[PDB]
Amino acid sequence: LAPNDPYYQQYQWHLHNATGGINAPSAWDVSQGEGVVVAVLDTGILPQHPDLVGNLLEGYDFISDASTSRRATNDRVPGAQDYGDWVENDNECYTGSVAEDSSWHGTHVAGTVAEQTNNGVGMAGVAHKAKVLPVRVLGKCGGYLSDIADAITWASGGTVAGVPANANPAEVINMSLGGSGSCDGTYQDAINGAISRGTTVVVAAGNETDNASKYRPASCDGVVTVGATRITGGITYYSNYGSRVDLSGPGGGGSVDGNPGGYVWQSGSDAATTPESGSYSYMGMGGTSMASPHVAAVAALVQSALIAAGKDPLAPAAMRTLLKETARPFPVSIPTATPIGTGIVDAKAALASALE
Ligand SMILES: [Ca+2]
Repeated sequence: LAPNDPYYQQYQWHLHNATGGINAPSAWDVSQGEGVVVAVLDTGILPQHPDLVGNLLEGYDFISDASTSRRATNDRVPGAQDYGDWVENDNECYTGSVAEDSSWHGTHVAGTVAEQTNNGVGMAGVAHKAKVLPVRVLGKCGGYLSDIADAITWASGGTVAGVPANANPAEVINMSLGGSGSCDGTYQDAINGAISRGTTVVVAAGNETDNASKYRPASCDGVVTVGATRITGGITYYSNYGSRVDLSGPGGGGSVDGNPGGYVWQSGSDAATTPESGSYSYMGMGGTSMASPHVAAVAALVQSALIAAGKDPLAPAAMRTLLKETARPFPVSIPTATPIGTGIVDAKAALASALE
């Protein structure tokens, strides 16, 4: 499939480039992810973005700190509206942090997952007939572990005290987020719970050019940990690495690869603070955050394909095995000391193998 989205051809190398893309055109001949729900645990969403409308569920906001959520209270609430995660001043977050504009990360990630495709608008998305369940866990200066852990439980269809039952438990959770520290019990238990419900958990390796083993949830057991490659198909300058990294997706190499080839391009906003300060747009961003959802979306294409052919969905371990075994080996050598998994997720190869 060569969709008619106006910016797809020039911008979305991560979907269709022969060395650095994930082989989406071919995959899309088989599956677009219809009937599957992917929970995006992130900054929230811009639910009326015209290139996302129709592929979103209401979702929920798990941030239990008014100052982080930018909401009026510490309650968790239905919906996942991103209030904006800007930080106005250096050091507000921790010793040495730099002021930044709102990321709209969750809207960008949600785009990679299921941006409306072949709709004559904007960009394309990978599992563009799936639905995104946005689960807002990140706000100003990031998020709280306890919020993220409950979000995992709920997204996967487990019970959380004080939140209504999730009517739409997700086949796949994407966590484009990370922080220092080997995985704990709190994190590990939530993740184990999701796995036990049949949910594949896909996470970003992190962007510290360091060993993923030192970060969470990258270093958690049972997850698909995703490194980042460039348009060249080689490791990005920032990607984390090490034996925990299962495979890579296109994360974008940044400025060395220029514009557009250095960045992953999806739905977002140019708003510097509140949604209202800007307008709907398409943003180029680079990170293991951008790599993860390519992999998460491929998982969704696979589940969808199976369910369509009467087949059973893969269990989490089988999904990870399939994703790793079918990854395209890197077209540029990866240094021995910085392994980033078996290859670059290959949407078509994953599908072919699952449907054998
Ligand atoms: Ca579109």
